[PDB]
Amino acid sequence: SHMKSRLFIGNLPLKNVSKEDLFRIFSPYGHIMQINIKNAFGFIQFDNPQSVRDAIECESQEMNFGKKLILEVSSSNA
Repeated sequence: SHMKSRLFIGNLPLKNVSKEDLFRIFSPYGHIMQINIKNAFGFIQFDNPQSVRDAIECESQEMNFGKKLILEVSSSNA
């Protein structure tokens, strides 16, 4: 009920990305606990693994922030 519930996001813009824009994109897949943006990647913590699978399935070919995002199930709990 916890494992595999975080979405890794790469290929974000170099310019600052709004957490509200990320929320708008990804909240339809499930409840979002955390949105964390780092220099070269970010993550979205959901509360269940199905949300992550669905986000990957549905958003991997979309242009979001002007990018085809790299989407994966994260192994991080940090």
